Amino acid sequence: DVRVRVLPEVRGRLGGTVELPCHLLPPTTERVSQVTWQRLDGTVVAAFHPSFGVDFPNSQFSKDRLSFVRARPETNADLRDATLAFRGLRVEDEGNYTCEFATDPNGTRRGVTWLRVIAQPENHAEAQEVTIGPQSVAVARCVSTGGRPPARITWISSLGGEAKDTQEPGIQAGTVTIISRYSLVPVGRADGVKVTCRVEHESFEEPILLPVTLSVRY
Ligand SMILES: *[C@@H]1O[C@H](CO[C@@H]2O[C@@H](C)[C@@H](O)[C@@H](O)[C@@H]2O)[C@@H](O[C@@H]2O[C@H](CO)[C@@H](O)[C@H](O)[C@H]2NC(C)=O)[C@H](O)[C@H]1NC(C)=O
Repeated sequence: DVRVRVLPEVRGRLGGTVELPCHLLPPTTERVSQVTWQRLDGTVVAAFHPSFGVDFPNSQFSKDRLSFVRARPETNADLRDATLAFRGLRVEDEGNYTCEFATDPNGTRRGVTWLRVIAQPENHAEAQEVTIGPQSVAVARCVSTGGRPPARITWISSLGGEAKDTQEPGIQAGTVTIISRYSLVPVGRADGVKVTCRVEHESFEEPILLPVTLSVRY
């Protein structure tokens, strides 16, 4: 809608807090019958009712966790801002939230914010010592654990290796782990060659560079 003002997407650290803005642009004279926030699955999260007052009907999104960012509404105008604050974000607070204003007698208007919960992963790379030999094996590995969304691992290498990585879910629901094994058939002129594991993830401004010096044996 035009009459309702929201952010198309919002981002908050897992366990952290977010504000979902919402306002009724056209500063008209028409009363706000009520305001309500619904997830797209149809779960009403928070609402200000006509004469009843402010409400938070679902168990999972209790009053202890959600609240309207502007809580002392004098007169209708005071209603034009339905900005909602989440504290203690869980993965399940993820969603497409619809901010809807009911106006009298018809009809209602509404905006949609995508609420995304982000989890910063833990990353590390180590070298695997290997003996020279005809089969390719993993000479180096990098692990990006507990990231949301999944991190992206690439490698910077002067050797002619294939990085083949695999994904498992992390210990935390919502989060995923990437294990990247860099393989090339261990030659000898690998030894001491600095190779970088590069992890990209939303929670970092720039890719993370993890240096590794390769070993080879005998
Ligand atoms: C949250 O919504 C965004 C935006 O998408 C709109 O409404 C959705 C319900 C759906 O109908 C989309 O087609 C609409 O664009 C979603 O972002 C899209 O995600 C889809 C997978 O459903 C993906 O293929 C598209 O590339 C995304 N669209 C755009 C324009 O980037 C997102 O998936 C929704 N998230 C959740 C958890 O529901």
